[PDB]
Amino acid sequence: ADGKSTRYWDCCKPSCGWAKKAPVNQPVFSCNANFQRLTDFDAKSGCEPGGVAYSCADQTPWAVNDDFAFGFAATSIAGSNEAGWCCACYELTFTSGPVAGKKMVVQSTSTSNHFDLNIPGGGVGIFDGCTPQFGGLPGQRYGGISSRNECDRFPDALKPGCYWRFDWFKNADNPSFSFRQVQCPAELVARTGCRRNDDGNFPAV
Repeated sequence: ADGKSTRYWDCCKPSCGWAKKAPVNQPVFSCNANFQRLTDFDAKSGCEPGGVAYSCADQTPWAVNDDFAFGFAATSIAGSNEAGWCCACYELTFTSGPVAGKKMVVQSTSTSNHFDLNIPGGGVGIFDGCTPQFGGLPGQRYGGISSRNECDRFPDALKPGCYWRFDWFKNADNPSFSFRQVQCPAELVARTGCRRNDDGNFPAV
């Protein structure tokens, strides 16, 4: 299937971090304001007043080599729903921009085929949980940062993901991709803790 991408980091508890969204062993981990994993999967979202649960900084993208990366995304899969895509993994092959031909395997942690890649500095959008979390991230509310050097001021836990956008990802601007669902690699499940019960029904990367 083909899809289109965007990028974001709003610090919000991801939607697949709630219990009972999908048949999984446990939901996606959320974290406190200090980037520490929470044990209460029902913790109130930091994108609501008085909330305490935010997106974990280890749910960020990284390069394996110049041709292949791992990461996470908020998704909308045509014909499906959260019960089907929460914690599912997808192998993306980019089909436009400076990353055309490169592959990235992502795990859906939140919510046409559209993937909004988790990328610190991609923009906090309408929700802006980052302001309550730690006082705000650099960047335009919509669009986030524009230059690599802006990552230098990010919270240290969010820097690796921030730089990835400029380094591996070549500052690609909303690239298109083709994708296929795949069993989640251990490296992704290690970060979210969330493994789908149906993951034996899909091919390996």
